[PDB]
Amino acid sequence: MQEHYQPAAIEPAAQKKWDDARISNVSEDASKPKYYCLSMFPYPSGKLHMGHVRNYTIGDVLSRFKLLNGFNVMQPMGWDAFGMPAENAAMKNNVAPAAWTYDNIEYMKTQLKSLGFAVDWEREVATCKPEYYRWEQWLFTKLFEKGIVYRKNGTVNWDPVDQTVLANEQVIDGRGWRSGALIEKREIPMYYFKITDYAEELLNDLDKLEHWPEQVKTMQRNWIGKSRGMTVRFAVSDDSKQGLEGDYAKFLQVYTTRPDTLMGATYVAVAAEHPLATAAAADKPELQAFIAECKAGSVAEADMATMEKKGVPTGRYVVNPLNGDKLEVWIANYVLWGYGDGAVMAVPAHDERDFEFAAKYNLPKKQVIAVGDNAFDANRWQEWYGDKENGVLVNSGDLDGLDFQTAFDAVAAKLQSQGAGEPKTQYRLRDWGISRQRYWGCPIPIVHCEKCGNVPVPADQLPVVLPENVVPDGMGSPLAKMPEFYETSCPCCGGAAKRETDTMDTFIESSWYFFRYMSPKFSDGMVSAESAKYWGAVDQYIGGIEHAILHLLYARFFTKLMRDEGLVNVDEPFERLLTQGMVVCETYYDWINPADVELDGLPVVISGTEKMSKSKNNGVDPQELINAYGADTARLFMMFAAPPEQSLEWSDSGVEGAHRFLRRLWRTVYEYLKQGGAVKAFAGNQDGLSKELKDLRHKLHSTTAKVSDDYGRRQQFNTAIAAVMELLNQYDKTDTGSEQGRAVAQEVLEAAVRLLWPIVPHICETLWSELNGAKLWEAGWPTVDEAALVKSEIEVMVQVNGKLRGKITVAADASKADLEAAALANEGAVKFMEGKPAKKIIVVPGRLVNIV
Ligand SMILES: CC(C)C[C@H](N)C(=O)NS(=O)(=O)OC[C@H]1O[C@@H](n2cnc3c(N)ncnc32)[C@H](O)[C@@H]1O
Ligand SMILES: [Mg+2]
Ligand SMILES: [Zn+2]
Repeated sequence: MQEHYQPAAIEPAAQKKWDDARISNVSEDASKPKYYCLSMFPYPSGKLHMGHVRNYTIGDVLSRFKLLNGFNVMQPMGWDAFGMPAENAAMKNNVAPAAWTYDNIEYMKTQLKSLGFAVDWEREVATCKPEYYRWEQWLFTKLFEKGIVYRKNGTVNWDPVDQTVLANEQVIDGRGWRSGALIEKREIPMYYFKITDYAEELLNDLDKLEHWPEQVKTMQRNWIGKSRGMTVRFAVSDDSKQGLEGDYAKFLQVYTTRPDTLMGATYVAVAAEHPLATAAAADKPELQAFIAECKAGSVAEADMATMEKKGVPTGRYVVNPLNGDKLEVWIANYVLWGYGDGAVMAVPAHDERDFEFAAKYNLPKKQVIAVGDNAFDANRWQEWYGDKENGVLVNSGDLDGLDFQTAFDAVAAKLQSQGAGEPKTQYRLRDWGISRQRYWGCPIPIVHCEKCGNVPVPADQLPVVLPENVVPDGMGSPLAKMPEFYETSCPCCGGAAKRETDTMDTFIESSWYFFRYMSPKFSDGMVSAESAKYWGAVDQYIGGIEHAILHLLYARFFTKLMRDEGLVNVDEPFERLLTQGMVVCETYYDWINPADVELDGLPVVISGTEKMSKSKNNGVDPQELINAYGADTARLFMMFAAPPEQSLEWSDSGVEGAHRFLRRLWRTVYEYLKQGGAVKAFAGNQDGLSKELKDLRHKLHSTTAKVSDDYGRRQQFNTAIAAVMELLNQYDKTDTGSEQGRAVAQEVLEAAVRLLWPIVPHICETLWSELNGAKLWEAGWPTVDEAALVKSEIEVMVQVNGKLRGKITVAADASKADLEAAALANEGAVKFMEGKPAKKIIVVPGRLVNIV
């Protein structure tokens, strides 16, 4: 054994040993319990950095722990390869997105190999390959014929100068980002998933997820946004019917989640496009100007809560079906058209938005809810004005005195009796828009035929292959300029037709890739039946909180869709979820990378500390750290600097500390083997061992219990490492030179290197092979010796009134109440008490009990 730790030598040799043994290339082995551990797969956008590395190190730690405990572990890796990264590089470096992507994949794959993650590379997928995306095309066509995928007109941002569709994130202040031209709202046919048909299932199945962070479940619930409410119709007053045609001539319909306050309604508000607004804006140019200002604002919810809420009265009136009140209709800019009825009632006394609107225009406030004895000034708003759980109805006639749910059901009964309303469930969830007017994405498997319509491509003809020899330039979708792509024949009638040239939202690839890893070469379906049955669901998913809503909701949706298609038999894709904290790093600037600065030879300006990312160019390349210190130093530093969920500050001094600890561990094993070579590790009955060696074994086995619980239950790796460090401090303070000393030392060292192998497997593999000839992964996770934890019993003096009357043998863990009990039953005490009770019993732990 070499004296000094050389990671540049031992880390390649350890990786070759694992690769050659194929320990991470797994099959559907029924004779082994499965464990599927998944980290969110990266975009192949150029280089991984230490942030990605923390995520994948967490996943590898968990995989290697399960591997040591006998599991058949699948830890797969792949490339989320479609999307806007490569298209933007295509406009920059004037290169094809495919070539840019495959080159980043090659570079990034070697980044991962050199960190030594226990990954089944035979299961690698790249989502931009036909062998992959043909199956999301297949599922698309199967859902399209069921109506689960459908075609309908939707709104898009059309940039008239750049001649392309823009994402909302690229429309700044009404105009295009890279052009400043005023953006047009256009209606174009697009494709949607009818995810609203699964809202209740997607909401209710969250309850099954007993091992998810409650915050992630809460965010999904809020996104789905189910509400139980009440449709309510207000009769159009007789003087207010001009210009109105149809049912709009008879009533104004709204949805409320507070029908228990319908008696508190003092006006009603309609959207600018509501037929009452347009009818009242007939002879009214100011209503016309308000309606126009509305249509030119941003309906995005981000602007909505941060916008000043305005309105104009319409001179039209409707009637409250409960108390007969005539209420004016207002046009208001916060009421959205297309979101249900496009009209709301307003109860200013019990809804904050309505209170501010009514305080602006001096509209009435009518109290219908009292929360206890609380004071109500119609002038100030109070948090309890909206209290739904502790209020009771006032000024409501028949309904005086009921709580929220009772009044809700009573209003339901009264309104249905009058045909004026009915219960109704709504969701804020909208359908999922698939269409993207972009080149670098999965083609939509639809052919447009003038006689047949929108025809799905037959399964035999899938995939619809995306041509890779394309260099986009942002001048609109290149697929729409390639007749050799879009010109085709109709699959139904054989006539001339045209392919759809839009491509799919790239969230579609990440919505089922975790099933594809189960059989990434299956040619007859998305996932084979045999492998889906074996691997079941993902046991452990690790990714950042930025994907806690859309990505996770989409994946759960696809799982149900695939289950409904008969392809898998789980309801939920991910059993456990770990949301790792962000690695953050100081930035510098024209943004300069930390590895190229020092504190041209000229200085830079040192700016703030933020999430590591290419946006501010503050990603530390792991290859730089590995060349300097080794993969194990990088892994150890990540796992030790912070609990995995807390943010982690990049730190030069943290890297050095990790490296010193690995030199320490190397030194410990070398100095041990220097003093006499490997022996059989201590095992069995420890009677006869010296106190110091018993104490070292107690430390050892309690360290084994605490590490197993930190990896397995707590998933807190920093404290597991800190625990192994304490064992070595105890070790260092123990004279292990005797024959029994060497055997305990061997036991300690054999346990430490296995306990740390999930964190730093290169050094631990190497040290283990110097200690013990067996394969580390067949020796398995260290076991806890319960006897090693039993401390020694102590003898206690039993005094009756201060005079010694006996002795008791008591356990080292014994409480004051056990001592009191054992003392009271001692034959010598019981005799010298003469049936008299105790006035007091003084317990001195470890020394004496004195009965008064
Ligand atoms: C399933 C699919 C939608 C995933 C999608 N392809 C994707 O997001 N790819 S990715 O390359 O941006 O990120 C991959 C993982 O790496 C984490 N990560 C990134 N930066 C940091 C950081 N500074 N600190 C810590 N972790 C970080 C990040 O959260 C994610 O889990
Ligand atoms: Mg359960
Ligand atoms: Zn046809």
